[PDB]
Amino acid sequence: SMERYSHILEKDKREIVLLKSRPCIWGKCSFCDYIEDNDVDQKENQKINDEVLNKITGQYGVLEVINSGSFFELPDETIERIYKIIGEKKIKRLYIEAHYLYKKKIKALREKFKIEIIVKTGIETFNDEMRNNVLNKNIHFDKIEEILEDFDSPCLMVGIQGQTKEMIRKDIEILTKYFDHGTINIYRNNSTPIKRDEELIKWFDEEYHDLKNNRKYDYLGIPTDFGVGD
Ligand SMILES: C[S@@+](CC[C@H](N)C(=O)[O-])C[C@H]1O[C@@H](n2cnc3c(N)ncnc32)[C@H](O)[C@@H]1O
Ligand SMILES: Nc1nc(=O)c2c(CN[C@H]3C=C[C@H](O)[C@H]3O)c[nH]c2[nH]1
Ligand code: SF4
Repeated sequence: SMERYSHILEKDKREIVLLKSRPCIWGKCSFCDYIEDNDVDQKENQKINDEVLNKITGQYGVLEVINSGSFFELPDETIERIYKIIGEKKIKRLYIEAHYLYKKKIKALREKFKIEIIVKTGIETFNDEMRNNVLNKNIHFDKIEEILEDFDSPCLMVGIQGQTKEMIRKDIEILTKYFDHGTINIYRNNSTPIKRDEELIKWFDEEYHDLKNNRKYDYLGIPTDFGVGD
């Protein structure tokens, strides 16, 4: 079965859980097959999720919740249990993920949970045409500062056919200038038709080696590097 509970042991050490949610409200990104873990039956998702949530201890004071979609697609009972656990285990910082289409719901979530929330979002690349015409993310912003109104931490994807060195260089320039957290995901081939560019990945691995050790940004050479998921 799938690993759903682990610890992140570098940089901002924390517990992480990979939970089940109803279908991603977008669900059409050309490269994504994590949504295979979605399920329409929220009562079964809640039962599965509750066994994972029992493992949270708050031992680092920091927790990350991911769920192959956005936080808001979790069962209502899962969300309210996470809220309970935050208070009971004295957790002071929570990471969640939400697609940009949920931007306007973030403020109310922050006000409900009260603690520091780091909201991650799957920008993938700041290049508009690659993001929306190739990766089909449906993420539209006019200025970088618009993202920062509600999101804290862009997930970036590196190493996809159709990218260029210039495109990747600009993404890292933007990440490092504007954002206080972020995630660098080296692309992994999967069941979708979107494929790794091995030459770009080789180049990035050597040219941006100093990124691996940058305290602000999590770096995943393989998607399983947090210890959850297949
Ligand atoms: C649940 S999504 C992000 C949250 C939200 N649904 C969104 O898209 O904005 C998880 C992230 O994993 C990364 N990812 C997906 N497929 C990948 C792959 N094949 N290789 C590397 N990273 C991948 C992407 O950066 C994606 O944003
Ligand atoms: N279904 C499924 N969901 C996943 O999230 C996943 C992962 C790790 N994805 C994480 C890595 C960086 C992002 O923060 C986060 O989305 C590996 N295998 C998986 N399978
Ligand atoms: S990358 Fe995010 S928005 Fe796109 S299908 Fe996957 S979980 Fe849904």
